[PDB]
Amino acid sequence: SSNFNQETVTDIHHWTDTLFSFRTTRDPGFRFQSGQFIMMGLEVNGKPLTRAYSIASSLYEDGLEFFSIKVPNGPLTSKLQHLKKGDQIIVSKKPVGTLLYDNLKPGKHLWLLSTGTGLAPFLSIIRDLEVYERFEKVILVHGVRQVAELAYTDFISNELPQDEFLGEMVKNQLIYYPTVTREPYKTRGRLTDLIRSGQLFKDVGLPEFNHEDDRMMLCGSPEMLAETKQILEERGFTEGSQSEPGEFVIEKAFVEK
Ligand SMILES: Cc1cc2nc3c(=O)[nH]c(=O)nc-3n(C[C@H](O)[C@H](O)[C@H](O)COP(=O)(O)OP(=O)(O)OC[C@H]3O[C@@H](n4cnc5c(N)ncnc54)[C@H](O)[C@@H]3O)c2cc1C
Repeated sequence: SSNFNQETVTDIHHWTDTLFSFRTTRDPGFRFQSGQFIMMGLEVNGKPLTRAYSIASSLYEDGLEFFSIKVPNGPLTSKLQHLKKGDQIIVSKKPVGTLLYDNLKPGKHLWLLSTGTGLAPFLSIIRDLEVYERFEKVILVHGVRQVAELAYTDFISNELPQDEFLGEMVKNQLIYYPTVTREPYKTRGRLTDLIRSGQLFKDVGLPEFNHEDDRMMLCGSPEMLAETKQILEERGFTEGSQSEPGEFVIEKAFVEK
């Protein structure tokens, strides 16, 4: 420790028995780029117990936010799930990751394709002025299994458009496309199935992906990332990196341990 900032919990919200969000203080020195992750967790017997977490908060916010799984036997989240306001967490000081605008070639459309907690980095990006300066449209796809897992659905649809700074850009440029596999909902099925049938493009009112206009960031389950990568690679889209801008970038929302 002392390669960590101590932050205090300010707010906690449980979406379901497996998903919760919380907000903390943010150190004055803590700088990041929208889409980056850090190591977050708890001081346990005077040593760090930390996991990779996407920063879900805006870089414009005087606070941090995390959108977290709750795993009953998971070493970190078995404890993290019981957090209360005024509890302390630790956050590493060196943000990293691939979900960055400069890893993509300039374009017209940015598709943020997520499952489950993979929404987290995109909650930072849709609350960044810079994404709306760079992209005419931002399409946020969030795929989940149950309606109650659509964390932030009322925030994104109703509260974000009234944001005093970003409200008008979100109204004009953000298209939010939630989908639910295992419960009745206006939009059903896996985002991979919705690309393959063309229903994604019909429903959001934009053309089929093309090499000129469309860029993607992928953050989701190992199955969704493998299937969506193959879809995009076989259509002739290239994976970006710091060393060579591309049309799409990938980050694991988690690893099957
Ligand atoms: C780059 C990166 C970014 C990440 N960002 C986040 C984030 O923003 N929010 C988040 O909750 N986790 C995130 N994770 C996963 C995270 O690092 C931990 O795995 C998670 O905190 C649970 O840790 P644990 O010690 O309780 O259980 P672990 O021992 O890490 O995992 C136990 C099992 O739970 C499942 N699991 C773990 N994380 C998830 C998850 N997010 N969704 C579904 N199943 C999961 C897997 O089946 C895993 O095999 C990220 C991982 C990576 C590699």
